[PDB]
Amino acid sequence: ILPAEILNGLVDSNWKNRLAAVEQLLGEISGFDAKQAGISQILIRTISGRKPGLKEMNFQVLKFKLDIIRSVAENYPLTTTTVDLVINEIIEKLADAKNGAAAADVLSAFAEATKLEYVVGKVLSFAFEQKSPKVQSEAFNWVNRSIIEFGFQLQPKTLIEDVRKGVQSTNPTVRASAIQMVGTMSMYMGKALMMFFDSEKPALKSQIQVEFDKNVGEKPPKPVRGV
Repeated sequence: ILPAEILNGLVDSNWKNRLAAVEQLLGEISGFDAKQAGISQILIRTISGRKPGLKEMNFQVLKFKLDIIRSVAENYPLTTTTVDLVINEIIEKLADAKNGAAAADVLSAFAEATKLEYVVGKVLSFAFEQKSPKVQSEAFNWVNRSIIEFGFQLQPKTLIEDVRKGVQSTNPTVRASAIQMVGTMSMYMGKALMMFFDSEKPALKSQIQVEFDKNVGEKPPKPVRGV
């Protein structure tokens, strides 16, 4: 369904043709057959399944590759299977200075095209298996914002268990991002949420309580996504 002239451009040694081929693909990503079976998978496979795929060396080609994956999610029926295939690489890019925001918008499109629950689970699960603190905190930052955007469409029990791990990080940036997420959760879950943290070390508990105080009386924004 792609002509070899785009397919070839995509694997060109010259990043300038890859840029063209990618952007080319991106410009027309709009109007493939939304009823073709597995069209979403075919299109996302074309960017991820080749080489170097999402191991792009050129930051700008990568940027537009992320943009393709996002657009496919927005425009076509997406399976959790297609998400599984690429999401871990996307999550890793959360810590990329230049491409982090574009990786996050892929995650958001994945969540809207499937379910927030499914993607948050995959995101936090991988963030913890993985071992860079920046990916961890950036993952909490994304889940935080997604709760604001989608509403609390999550299971509180496991979510509290996840943010508990982050709140007990030796890394202060991860801690702060997890604690901030507690703040956001309190807008949906109420004062009772604080009881799940009532037995943390004084220092930590004090920090959580501060953020909890700033948020628990606040009325949450109407969801802007997933509606």
